[PDB]
Amino acid sequence: PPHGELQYLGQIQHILRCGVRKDDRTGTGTLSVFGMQARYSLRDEFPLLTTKRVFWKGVLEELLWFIKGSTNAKELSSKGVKIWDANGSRDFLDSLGFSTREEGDLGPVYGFQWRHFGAEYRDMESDYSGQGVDQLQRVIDTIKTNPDDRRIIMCAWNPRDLPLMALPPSHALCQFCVVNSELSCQLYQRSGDMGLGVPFNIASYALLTYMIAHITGLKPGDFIHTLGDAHIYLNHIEPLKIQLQREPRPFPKLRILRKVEKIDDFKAEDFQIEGYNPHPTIKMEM
Amino acid sequence: PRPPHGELQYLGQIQHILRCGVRKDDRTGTGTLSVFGMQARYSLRDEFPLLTTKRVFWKGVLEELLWFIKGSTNAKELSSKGVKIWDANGSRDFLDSLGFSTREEGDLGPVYGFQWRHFGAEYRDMESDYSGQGVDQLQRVIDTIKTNPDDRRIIMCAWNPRDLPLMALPPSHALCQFCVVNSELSCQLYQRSGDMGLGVPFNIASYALLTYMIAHITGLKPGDFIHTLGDAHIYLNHIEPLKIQLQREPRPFPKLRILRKVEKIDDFKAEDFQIEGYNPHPTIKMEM
Ligand SMILES: [Cl-]
Ligand SMILES: [Cl-]
Ligand SMILES: [Cl-]
Repeated sequence: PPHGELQYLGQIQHILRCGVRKDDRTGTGTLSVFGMQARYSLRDEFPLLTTKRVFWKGVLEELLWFIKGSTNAKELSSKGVKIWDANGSRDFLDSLGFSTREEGDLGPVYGFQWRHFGAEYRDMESDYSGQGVDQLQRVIDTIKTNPDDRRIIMCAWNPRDLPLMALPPSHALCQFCVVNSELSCQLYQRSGDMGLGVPFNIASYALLTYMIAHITGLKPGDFIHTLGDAHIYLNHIEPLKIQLQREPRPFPKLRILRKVEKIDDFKAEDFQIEGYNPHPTIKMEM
Repeated sequence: PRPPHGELQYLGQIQHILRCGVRKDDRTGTGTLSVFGMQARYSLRDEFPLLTTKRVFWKGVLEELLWFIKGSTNAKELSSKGVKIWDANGSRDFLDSLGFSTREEGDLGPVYGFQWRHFGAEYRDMESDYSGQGVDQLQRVIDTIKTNPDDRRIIMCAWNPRDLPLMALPPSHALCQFCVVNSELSCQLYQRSGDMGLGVPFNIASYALLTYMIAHITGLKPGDFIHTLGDAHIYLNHIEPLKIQLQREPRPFPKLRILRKVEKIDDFKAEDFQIEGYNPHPTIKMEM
C-alpha cells in the first residue's frame, strides 16, 4: 500500500527544499510554507508515525484530558504526561500576567472550548456544568441524527478567550463528515511545528475521530490535516534529514477493548495500540 | 511533480467530484455529489483568478465585498446596488420561517459584515449603531500585518457558534488566515461547505479580492489565495451545465487594477477597481 506517512515525509521535504526563512519566537529561526493538506486513512489502521517513536501515552492521556473538560495542567501531569506543565508553571503563568491564577490553571484552552464554548471562564476549579456550548456532545448528537449535515464544526479558536489562554491554540477548528457510515475529520491547524508537534497532532485527531466514530456507531474514514503556517525549526533540520532516510513500516492498529456508551466514559485502559514498530526515538528540542 | 495552476485546479476539482463523489441528500430533494476535503492554491501574482471557462458575476463579487466592509447586515443596502444574491434570505417569508417575525425585511442577522467589523458584540438589529462595539477583526488584521508581519495568529472568524441561531444562513466560510512572506500577502480560506457549480467560482473571486484589498492597504504584493474546502458538493441539476464547462478551453486569467492609492480599507469604492483582459467563455446558467 502507499504509506500515508509519506505525505508527512513529503511535506517535510517540500519545506526543506522550498521553505522560506523567518525569525522564530526566541533566537533560533524557522523554515515556513503556508497552506498544506494531507489525507490520513483510518480504515483498519492508525496513523501513528513509524519513522520515529511517537509518544502515544501523551496522545491518549491528553485527549481524555480535553474530553474531561480539564484546564488544569496537574490533572494531566498526574498521569505521567508533562507536555503542559511548562505552560502552567508559576513563572510561565506570571510571564503572561496570570499572577492571580493558581499554578496549573491554563485558562480556557481546548477542554473548555470543546465542552463549554462561550461560557465566561473564572478559573480551573470552577463548576461549569450547563455553562457554554458543549460542542463535542452536539457534534456527537448531530452525527447520530443527521449524517448529511454540512455544519458539524467544533471551534477552539475564540478571539475573546485568546488573551486568557496560557497557550494560543494551534488547532482552530475541526469539521466532521459522514460518508456511507464512515466518519471523516478535517482539522484546520493554523500553526504546525512539523518536527515536534505535527506527528503527535495527527495521532491526536486521528484518535478523536476513532472515539467519535466508536460512540456514534460508525467507522473511521479519513483524517484530513490542513495547515496554515507549517514550520521547521532550524534545530530540527538535522534530526529530520536523518528521519527522511528511514523507511516507514506498516501503520499500527488501534484497539478499542470495550463498547463505550458515552464520550465521557472512555478510559486509557480501553485503548491498545497493536503492532506499533517504530524506528528509534528522535528528540526534537527547540 | 508539477501542481496544476490557476483554473485547472478548479476544473480538476469538478472532475474529481463528478467521477469520485458520493451521492447525498439535501433539504430540498435535489441531491448532490460530494467529496470532503480539497485544497487549491490560486496565485495572485500579476493575475486575478476570475474564472474563464464561464463568465463570473464580477460586479456582484465587488459590491458584496464593499457591502461586507461597511458592516452592513441589511440585504436591501446590497440590493439597491444592483446585486440581489442576499435578497431571498432577507425576505419576509424566509425570515418568518426562521422565527424572526419581529425583524424588518432585509435584516440578515450577524452575517459576515457584522462578524468582520463587530465580532463579539450583541446583535440587536440591522439599523443599530454598532460602532465602538465588538472586535474590528478586519482593521486588526491590517494593523497586525503592518506591525508584526511574521505573526502566526492573523485570523478573521465568521463562524461564531453563539451567533449562528440569529443568522439568516450559517456561513459557507468559516475562517480566513493571512500570512506575510517576503513582502507578499497570502490568504487561506476555510470554506466549510462549497457549492462547486454556482458558489465556488464567486467565492474564489471574492477572497482573492479581499486579499488584493488588504495587500494594497498594507503596501504588500498579493501572494496566493489558498482555497480549502470542507464539504465540496455538486448539485445534481448542475452536472450537465458543468459537463459543458469542462469541454471549454481556459484562457489566461485577467489582471485586476487598483486605480488610486487608498489609505483605509473603508475608503475603497467600486470605481477604485478595474478588471482587464477579461476574456471569459459565455455565461452558464445554474439554478439555486
Ligand atoms: Cl452566489
Ligand atoms: Cl479590456
Ligand atoms: Cl468565445
